[PDB]
Amino acid sequence: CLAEGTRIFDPVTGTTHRIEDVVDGRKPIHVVAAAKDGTLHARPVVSWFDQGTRDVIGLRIAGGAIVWATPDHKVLTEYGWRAAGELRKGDRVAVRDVETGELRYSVIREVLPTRRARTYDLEVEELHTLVAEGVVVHN
Ligand SMILES: [Zn+2]
Repeated sequence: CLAEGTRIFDPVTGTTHRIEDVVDGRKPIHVVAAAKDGTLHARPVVSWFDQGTRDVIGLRIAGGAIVWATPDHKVLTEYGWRAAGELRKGDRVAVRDVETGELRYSVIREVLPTRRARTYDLEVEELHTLVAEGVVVHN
């Protein structure tokens, strides 16, 4: 699950949303989703989940973005899917280049300590993946 404050970019409108607002309003936005071959596509959100308060850890990515997610949340890495809690400084996660919109890899600059936080989940049509804080994560 992703924490309150997580930014979700809609590739159709160009608007960046905070996940808690997408869930609370059940907003029918589109997000960027990664397909099997690693290409990125625009897909609509089809389910919204308010997962309550849970433990979340943080991953600071090259570029400044910090994604907070439960340690079990799966992240797409150079080595495939891996739980966020297993990642360490130096590991590379798949990301969406903000300028080109293409898939690339970014180094995790830092792992932040666990804390309690409101968490959410979004279901993305067909691809079951989504870009959050620029990082390709599991949906
Ligand atoms: Zn799914």
